[PDB]
Amino acid sequence: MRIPLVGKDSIESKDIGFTLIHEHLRGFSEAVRQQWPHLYNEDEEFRNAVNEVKRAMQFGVKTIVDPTVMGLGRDIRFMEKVVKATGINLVAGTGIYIYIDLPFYFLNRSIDEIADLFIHDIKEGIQGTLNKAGFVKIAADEPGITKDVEKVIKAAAIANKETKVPIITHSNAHNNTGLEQQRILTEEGVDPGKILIGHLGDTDNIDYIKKIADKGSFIGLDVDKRNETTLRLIKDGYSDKIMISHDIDSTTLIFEDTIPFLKRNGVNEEVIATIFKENPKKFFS
Amino acid sequence: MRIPLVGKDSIESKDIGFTLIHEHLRGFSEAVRQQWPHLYNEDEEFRNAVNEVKRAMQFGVKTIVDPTVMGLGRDIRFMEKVVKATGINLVAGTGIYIYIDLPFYFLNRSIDEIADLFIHDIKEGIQGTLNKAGFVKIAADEPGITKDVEKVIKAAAIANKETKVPIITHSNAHNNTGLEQQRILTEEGVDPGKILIGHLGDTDNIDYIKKIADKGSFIGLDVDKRNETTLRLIKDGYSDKIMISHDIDSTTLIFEDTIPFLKRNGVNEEVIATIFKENPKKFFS
Ligand SMILES: [Co+2]
Ligand SMILES: [Co+2]
Ligand SMILES: [Fe+3]
Ligand SMILES: [Fe+3]
Repeated sequence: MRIPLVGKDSIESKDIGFTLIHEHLRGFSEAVRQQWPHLYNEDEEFRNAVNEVKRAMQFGVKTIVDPTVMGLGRDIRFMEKVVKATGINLVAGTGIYIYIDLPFYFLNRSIDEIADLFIHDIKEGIQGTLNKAGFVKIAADEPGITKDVEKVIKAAAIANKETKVPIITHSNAHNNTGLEQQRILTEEGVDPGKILIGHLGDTDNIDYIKKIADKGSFIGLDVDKRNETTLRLIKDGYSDKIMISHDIDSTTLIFEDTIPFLKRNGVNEEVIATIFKENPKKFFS
Repeated sequence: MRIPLVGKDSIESKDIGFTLIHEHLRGFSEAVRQQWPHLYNEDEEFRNAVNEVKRAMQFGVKTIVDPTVMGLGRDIRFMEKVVKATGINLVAGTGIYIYIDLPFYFLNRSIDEIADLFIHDIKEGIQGTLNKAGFVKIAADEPGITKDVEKVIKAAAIANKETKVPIITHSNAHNNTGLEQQRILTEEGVDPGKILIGHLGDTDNIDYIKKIADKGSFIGLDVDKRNETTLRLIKDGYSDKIMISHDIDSTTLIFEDTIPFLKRNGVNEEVIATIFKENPKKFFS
């Protein structure tokens, strides 16, 4: 029992099985949903989430990792309801998703105070439940590594040091934020193999992608050009660093498009198993 | 019946009486409160809010204007509870409080779409209740008039044009954001006397303040130096543009400090009546 699951007992990382490493059941701006609820329909969101999870399970998915955190409208009680309706293994996370500055709350607060929020979610539970976080999610984009973005990165490293949970990032595939995320985390003492640098499948600069993977971190490739890059990377022997996902105010695309395209281009079932079973296993090990 | 009140029938602006034009019952970051509720105690916030309203009522306050909006954690149901417990006249508002960029929701959305949210709150009601907004609140600070800040300003003007409700702003007293807010609103066709440029009491550059007032807008002076500026402005004949308030993650300061200090420096009760009764009356007229 190493990985916490929403609405279930924890499981050993070795029993995670076929895993979708980056799927959002739902996403929204906390402030907009609180202030203008007329814009949203939770019943439709629920139905859509249940349907997508069921579709994934029909293709043999055992575990889904949902990296929705602050900024994207994480709601543990919604997640519970989805689990009860499907029986899926669902890993929730903690963290903060920002591109520029932190909410006003964080004005004049230390990196340690931010880290304590993450550790609270990991050790005590999320949003007043006993459902605990199994990873930390962070982001950077076009604005680059700002002061507040760097605070969040360093907070994530502190959380990892204390709890050992892995770190997932969102980066911009065109401005080296991904490489900077990796460097800052590793300088703080994070094991590179406990980092997934995501949203890279958007670039064709395979050298940039290979550089990240070479430094020991997983690369998130989350169409023909995207599949082309994916295949390119596979044939170059980067299967064991590749993690594929689909990633608001589908899941079948992997099974209806990506994997079919791969297999009819050589890649066997041992490669598919590596990307979807072995890679997640190591990440959470 | 022109001004909407939380939990009550609307009233004529002439019956507003002694008004505190800018008091926050409660404030918080929506995203932080949703994601880490352990940080907050709503029961303590409620008790504190009730106590402050009761203190104000003991000094003869009849109406309180609470400009908490998106970004600051507006909660109409909390506001209702306070009204039920005190019997205060409470004016709620709509709008958006940002310094740099808007939530992700607003990516690729028009000024008209933003305006429609404000108009929804004014015409239909707030957060799924029949409690309607009686003004629009906007902000700018150190970053100045950004692209998204300007969007919100122009949305506020559209709302005012359609519904006639007045506009309250937060500005930085040291970078001319207040003057720019006023200019942009007036160019869009907003009557200058339907604008309150706030958070000016922080500067001693009385010429800057006088410039705003001269252009026909109310000036929000929201200690000795602050009172000094206030007195300075009063003796220069700017009483009829002055609005005073106290303005998170007291109300008596006005009655225990400011007003006492004023009166023992000449200003009579007709000036006090102008600032706290006549100025609000015109603003909402
Ligand atoms: Co992302
Ligand atoms: Co303000
Ligand atoms: Fe994502
Ligand atoms: Fe305020």
